[PDB]
Amino acid sequence: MKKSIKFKVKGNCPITKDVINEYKEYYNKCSDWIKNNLTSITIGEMAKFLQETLGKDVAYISMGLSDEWKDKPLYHLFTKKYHTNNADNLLYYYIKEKNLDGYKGNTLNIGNTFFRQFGYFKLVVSNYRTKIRTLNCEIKRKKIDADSTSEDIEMQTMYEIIKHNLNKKTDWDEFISYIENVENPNIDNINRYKLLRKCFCENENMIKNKLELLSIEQLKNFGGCIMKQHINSMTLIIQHFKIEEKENSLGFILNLPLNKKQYQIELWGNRQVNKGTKERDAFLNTYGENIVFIINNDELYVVFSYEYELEKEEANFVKTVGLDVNFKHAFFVTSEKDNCHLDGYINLYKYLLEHDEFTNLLTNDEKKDYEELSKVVTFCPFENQLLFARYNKMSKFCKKEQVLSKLLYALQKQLKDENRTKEYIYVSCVNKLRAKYVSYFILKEKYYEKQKEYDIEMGFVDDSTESKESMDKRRTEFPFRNTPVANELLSKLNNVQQDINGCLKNIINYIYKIFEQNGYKIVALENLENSNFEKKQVLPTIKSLLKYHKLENQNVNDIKASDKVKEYIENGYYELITNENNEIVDAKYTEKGAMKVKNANFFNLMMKSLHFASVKDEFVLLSNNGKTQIALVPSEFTSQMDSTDHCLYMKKNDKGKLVKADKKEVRTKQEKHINGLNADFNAANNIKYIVENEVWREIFCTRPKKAEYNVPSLDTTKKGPSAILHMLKKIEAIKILET
RNA sequence: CUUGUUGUAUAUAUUCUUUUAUAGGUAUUAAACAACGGAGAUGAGGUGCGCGU
DNA sequence: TGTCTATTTAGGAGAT
DNA sequence: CACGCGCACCTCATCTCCTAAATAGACA
Ligand SMILES: [Mg+2]
Ligand SMILES: [Mg+2]
Repeated sequence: MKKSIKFKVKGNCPITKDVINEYKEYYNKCSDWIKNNLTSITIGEMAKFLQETLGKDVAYISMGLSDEWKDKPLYHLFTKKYHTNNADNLLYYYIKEKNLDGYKGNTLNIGNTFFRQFGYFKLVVSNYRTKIRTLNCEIKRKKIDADSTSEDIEMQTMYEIIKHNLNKKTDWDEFISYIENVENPNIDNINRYKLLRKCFCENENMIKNKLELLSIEQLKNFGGCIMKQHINSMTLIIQHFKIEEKENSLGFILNLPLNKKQYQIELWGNRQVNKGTKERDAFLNTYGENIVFIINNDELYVVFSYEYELEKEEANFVKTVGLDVNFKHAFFVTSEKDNCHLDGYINLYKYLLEHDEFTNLLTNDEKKDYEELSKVVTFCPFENQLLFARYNKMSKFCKKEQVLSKLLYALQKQLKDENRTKEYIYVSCVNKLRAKYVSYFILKEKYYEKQKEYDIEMGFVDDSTESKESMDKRRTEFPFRNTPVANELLSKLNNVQQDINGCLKNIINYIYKIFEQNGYKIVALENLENSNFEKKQVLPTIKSLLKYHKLENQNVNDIKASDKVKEYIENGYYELITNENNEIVDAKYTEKGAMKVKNANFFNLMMKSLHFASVKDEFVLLSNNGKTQIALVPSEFTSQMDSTDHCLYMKKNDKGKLVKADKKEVRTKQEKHINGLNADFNAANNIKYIVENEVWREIFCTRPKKAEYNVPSLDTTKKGPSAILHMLKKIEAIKILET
């Protein structure tokens, strides 16, 4: 495993934005040449031209004249079946002798080998590899249906070849024992694979021809790889350069050779590589060859690489804790009843209910659902409904929000004056996360409004919707992005999100070390993605309230009998400009409707703002150097399932086939689970059982493999959700919801 | 070189910002806890805005 | 006439 | 379900790459 360390240069360095810019321009010229000649030239022409121009017996010319590559397009040099260095050398020398990139030197007279050959050309080739190695016709990895449509069979044969990187029948023979010597082989699938082999034998040449045609037709007009105009980074791979420590200092020195002589760049020190540690030696002994020069905030940074010894522990399963992430009442609800035993732990829902100011404002049924959380180990009391009372002045939670904030900010000073640093940081970041999300909402809504205003004022007039050039030219020439107004908002938003990310990382570090210090050897999360987040419904927009919905200039007494629009007219969300006699003209958002839309956007924006899906990544990153490891479980299963009987609720479909139900149906009103427990406490106790029970563990997760970097100890299985269901019925852990 | 990046001060001043207002900008003051594999490219998705349907 | 720096070339992926 | 064409923003996924020896050229 290789890690990177970034240093900051001290003083003046010859590397500036001019050198980086010419590096980027060279990259773009070489990439343009490759893009133009990607499907036009043969490797044979290149190899022959170098053979007849220079004259040598090297291997990178022989490999281009070997009847395996002569009558092949240049894009085959970027595949994985071609030697990764012969292709580099052949392409480099064909480009160099013809001087196609337009190389005229570089500003600092950096060695051409370190700047052109293993500089921008190496990046060009590496980038074109990823494109062409990931260039394939996306076909479903499904069952071939045995003797299905001949078109289906032929596509199945060809796709599975590149799916498993096959070449010929020699690849099929290794596949035979692969499914014959496996537990529970799918005999029906094995017959399909037998048919796949049978049809492969007769029409193998047809497969090659179709594969060759499709790949070229997928690069008919690619446009090439382009280095963006904001990159501000150059990469040089130098074999012989020296990094030394500064004398009686914590800094370093980088003696790279500029213009046939060795320069000296002085670097600041890193606590990451602090003196006398076991990682400063790992750095100074095993550092790599690539040097990255990057400019961030008009300051130059140098990035190195070194070999690191991974030491991630193995799973233990002696102690386990679940953890559900749901952006409803508390962010992190875990699966341990709070009994005042976790050392260093602070419970904020127990703290808040001990003060009469907060409890008095709560109704009878709110105290009953706050006491539920005050007994469960929970983190980050992010109250979305209370938080929106900072943006909405005429709200009903405006008084609860102030008391909640006052108590939390008082705890923040109490913890600081008692010198409890970890808890103080946790609470301080909780407060700041709550404060920063409203700022992000404010700025994003202002960006939306200032885009609307700009586009209404400009009044871009374009023809019928057919194409890009067919549309107005002013759009590309004067886009909202390049307007100075929007350019500043996008920096304000970047800074706000930058604070949000750090506060979230601090909270997650608090949780991880809390569970590590006490003795827990696994933290179980679920593989959450953006689909789980239940978006609130935004009111239909005015521009499409009457145009799409066919309610444009329609009778006031009866516009239509659509029930949803009926509901929206029941309240005063919408205003309608009536005509002379019972029609519509225009609609304007009323105050209640506008604030309802804002409330719908405020809850929705936090799926992307607060990294709902990527919370698991922080725990996985912390697990690399920590004692406690992390297990991931399949999503869309734990929340609904009952943690008392350990079974899945389901509803009988019209056909009578059992259908797994949805979270909303298995949840009572008041957002409580029909089991009687909290909705998040229930899911946490489910995530735990899928890791505590050996029988369940093999169903949902994947087998323990050797430790890696940023890889969970237990990962979600690749088996399909339906396949999970059938195993979940083998163990009979299944129930019928209401029949 | 009591050293890099980010986070953590409801800290002191403000003729500042409603386009960060329990926060930030501009200058001072306090340290101590944490985490830290980077660069580039390609692709997918969501969201906003205009034009029309 | 050593001595440092820059250039050329590396062949033919397999087991999992 | 909004639909299509563009101007953008962000978040997320996946891939390449992080070498080493021999040799020629540039110096005093
Ligand atoms: Mg900040
Ligand atoms: Mg700092």
